[PDB]
Amino acid sequence: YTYADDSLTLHTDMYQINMMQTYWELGRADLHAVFECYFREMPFNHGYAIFAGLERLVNYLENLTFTESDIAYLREVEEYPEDFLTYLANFEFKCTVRSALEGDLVFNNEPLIQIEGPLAQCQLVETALLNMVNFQTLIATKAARIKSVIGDDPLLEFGTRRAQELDAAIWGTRAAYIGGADATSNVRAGKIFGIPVSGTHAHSLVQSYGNDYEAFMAYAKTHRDCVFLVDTYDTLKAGVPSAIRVAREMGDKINFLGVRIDSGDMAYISKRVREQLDEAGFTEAKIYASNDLDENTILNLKMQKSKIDVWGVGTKLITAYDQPALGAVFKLVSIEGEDGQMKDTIKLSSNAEKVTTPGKKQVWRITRKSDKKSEGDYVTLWNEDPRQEEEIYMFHPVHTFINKYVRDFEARPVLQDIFVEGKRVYELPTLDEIKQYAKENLDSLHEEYKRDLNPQKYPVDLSTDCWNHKMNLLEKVRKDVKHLTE
Amino acid sequence: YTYADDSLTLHTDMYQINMMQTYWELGRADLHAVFECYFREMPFNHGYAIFAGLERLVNYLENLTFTESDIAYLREVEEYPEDFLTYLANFEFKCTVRSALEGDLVFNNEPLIQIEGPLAQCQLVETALLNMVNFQTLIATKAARIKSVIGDDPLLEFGTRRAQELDAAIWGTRAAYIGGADATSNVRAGKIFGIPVSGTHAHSLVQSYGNDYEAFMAYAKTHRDCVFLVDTYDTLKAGVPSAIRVAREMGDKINFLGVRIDSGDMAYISKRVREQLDEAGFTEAKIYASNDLDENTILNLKMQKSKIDVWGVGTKLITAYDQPALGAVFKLVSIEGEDGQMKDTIKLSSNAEKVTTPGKKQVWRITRKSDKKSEGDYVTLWNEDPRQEEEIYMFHPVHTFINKYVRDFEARPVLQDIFVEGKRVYELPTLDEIKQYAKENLDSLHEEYKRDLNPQKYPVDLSTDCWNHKMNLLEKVRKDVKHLTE
Ligand SMILES: [Cl-]
Ligand SMILES: [Cl-]
Ligand SMILES: [Cl-]
Ligand SMILES: [Cl-]
Ligand SMILES: [Cl-]
Ligand SMILES: [Cl-]
Ligand SMILES: [Cl-]
Ligand SMILES: [Cl-]
Repeated sequence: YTYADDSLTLHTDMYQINMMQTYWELGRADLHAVFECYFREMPFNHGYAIFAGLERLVNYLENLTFTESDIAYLREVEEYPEDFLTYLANFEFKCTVRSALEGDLVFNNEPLIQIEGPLAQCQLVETALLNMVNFQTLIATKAARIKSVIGDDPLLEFGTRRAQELDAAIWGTRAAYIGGADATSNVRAGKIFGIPVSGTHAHSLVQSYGNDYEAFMAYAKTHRDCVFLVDTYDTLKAGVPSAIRVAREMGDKINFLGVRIDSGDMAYISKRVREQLDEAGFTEAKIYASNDLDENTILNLKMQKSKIDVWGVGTKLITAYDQPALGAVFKLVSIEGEDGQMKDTIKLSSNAEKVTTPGKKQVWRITRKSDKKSEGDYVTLWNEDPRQEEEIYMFHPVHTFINKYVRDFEARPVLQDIFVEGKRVYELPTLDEIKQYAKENLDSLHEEYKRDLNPQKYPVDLSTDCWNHKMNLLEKVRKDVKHLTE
Repeated sequence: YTYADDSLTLHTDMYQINMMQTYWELGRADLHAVFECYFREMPFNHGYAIFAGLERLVNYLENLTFTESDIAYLREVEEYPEDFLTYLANFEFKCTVRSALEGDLVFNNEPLIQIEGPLAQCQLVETALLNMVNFQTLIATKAARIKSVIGDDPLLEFGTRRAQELDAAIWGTRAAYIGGADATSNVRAGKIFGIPVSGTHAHSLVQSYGNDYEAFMAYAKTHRDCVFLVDTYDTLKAGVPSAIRVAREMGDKINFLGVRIDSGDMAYISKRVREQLDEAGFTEAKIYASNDLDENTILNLKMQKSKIDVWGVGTKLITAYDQPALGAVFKLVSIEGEDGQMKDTIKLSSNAEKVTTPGKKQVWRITRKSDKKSEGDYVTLWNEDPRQEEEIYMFHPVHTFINKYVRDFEARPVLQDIFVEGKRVYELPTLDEIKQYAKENLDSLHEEYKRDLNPQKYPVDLSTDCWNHKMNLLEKVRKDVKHLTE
């Protein structure tokens, strides 16, 4: 009944494999197709998102082969025909893949990943790519949003124990680091990704002794960097005075980094703890806070003048608790016709704004040459290049009466070649290079788009040709449905 | 900087390893300890939860060794001392593990997993166990909640593309099957767990032809079991009439299972589609619905008399969207003292109901002998056995004036031995045996606890001894904090 978990290649919806069989049997498996990945709404109503997922998807695509167990399952249980199974057994990835790079700013209603190649191959990878990219982009963006209210204070990601299974913890904490976290608690993530790892002790150490002083002394005898968790019994009356006593007794034999509070009304507690430390002469000791924190509670605490220096965030960051899915989709936007020419494809819905934008596209980030001012993104059909134009017309695709002519601009294409016909041409950067790239992209975005409260809407505009092309196909399908009925 | 991902053993918080070092260096690593896992609030305000995670945690514990890369990272990057590293290098799991079984009903404020053994070893496994069990139990419970409003209609889990990374998709869909899903879309989950797999085609097949009739015929030529997705262009005007045409032309050469609708106002659309099918003579063809469904929208659709037969649920099930974390914790409840006897441990907080219940405990499910009526769970210290008692006193631990004397009962211990001193004594059941066990446990629960709307609160009561013991330790700690201040 069950087979070895030795492969990601069947980490896919059954729809995909059934469609692949249909194409293969009818000799259409090698029709040239273009698919694009995008999301429709800004996550958390944030002003921007931070792209993550590329390293993951690169590893997946470079190892995309059907194993013996994969094929045996499809044969023995699902009863797929032998002939199709030999096609799968000889499968090797031959699609072109273009993508935003990790740490790039991305927005809704623009392509983030584009896959072009044989129809059957494009179909196979959709599910896995969405599974990876949806989550990783969501968490990087949540981390940016939290780091934005914190400013230069450290943000520590401590949510492994509450994450949605193992991959979510390790890849989520990596995304958080890209987004704006400064360290993780997760040692494996440190090992395999090179993220800085932090954390001293938990309540169990203190309970193992039955008192704060002896546990803190035990920790201080065996470690140089000391942060004491003070709320096992009583923060103000037991924990903090015990911490102070240990720090005085040990002197320069430890680094007394500070104390951690993990409960209570943090604004009032942090103020009194700050006073106890300062009165004892420990004016450089820091206060670390954890416990159900997110951007909302952190902003409030800081606006209440809490005396918190370091923020540990777990559950609400690692699960993106208030919106735990980004909603990215993959759609067919162009397909080879019987005449061997590309035909742009559309899918309708009740919503006339939720209709797919057809055609193979590029996304151009427009910046003013003078002062690098963010002008927005400009989405074109593949054949247009705004670098070759003196002037472009940017209009809101719904509210078309909102518009500007833009001159003296630079235009950067966001989708970059990663694989050309299955062959990798992009060298993977180090995680620190990704984090720096995110920082530089954010530093370059105008403040109005970057704030957590009521950010302005970053323009994502379709070119006149792309927009007219969309409306023309929409009208043609509408007319065809009419002819069919009557 | 970075090492091979060959091990789960460092999938842990750094706190754990730092505490382990402290214990080891001070010769307390082998102190006998007891930890218990529990959650504090019912997920989704549901009447019960369904336990999942045991197979996963068993696999993890049976392979818990420090690899060469694990140790090299701890040495070269974190700079742990060689002596401690040799302890880790020779580590083998020697803890006793007791647990609810997968498919067991579980509730808040009772131990679900108990680990007993050397203090340092218990500390290592906490983080990973919570990461696995939190998620898996949450999704099984969400699936039960959704299946409860569906009744005998099939529930199909289709959320892989929106899940929080890969493990979440495969282990989440397994949990959903245990909970109440009837099939998955995820082929790998089918391969490695034996879950039934389902799904026909997506919009891309239809767009590849540019019309419904030709795509449906293509699918019908190459497959026997046909469900046609009808909403690419126009459900009522194009899709459904095309489906009907294909079904008439193919006759008994296919199984026309029905049509899928993935958009629009499903209540009105399903009624008209039902009429079109029936008027054409296809009174047995089913209507499949997908698109942002959960228990709330499904109950509403069914109460509006929607003509939907099969339900596909993705995002909201696989991510537990309205509450994406269960909130399970691990706490030290007893520790060996200097005299070699066990000392029960407590941790306080601002909340006097959020104080940990000390001691090694068992959970007894109480049922009336006559009619199997659910009387609740009865949590005792380890030394009590209600099977040996004619009468037990069950009282609400806060509202103590709510109480009953229970006689003529059966009492079943929920925590079962899985590992004895690191050695497995529990044979793992098949997934179908787990699903059946959940079904039988649910069939045995009284309807008042099982309904989705305002379920009654299932009693979880502490025995008189366990409750008095808790209050006595609380008072002692309170008195000790007083003596310390003044
Ligand atoms: Cl640290
Ligand atoms: Cl810490
Ligand atoms: Cl005070
Ligand atoms: Cl999609
Ligand atoms: Cl099916
Ligand atoms: Cl289907
Ligand atoms: Cl009609
Ligand atoms: Cl915990």
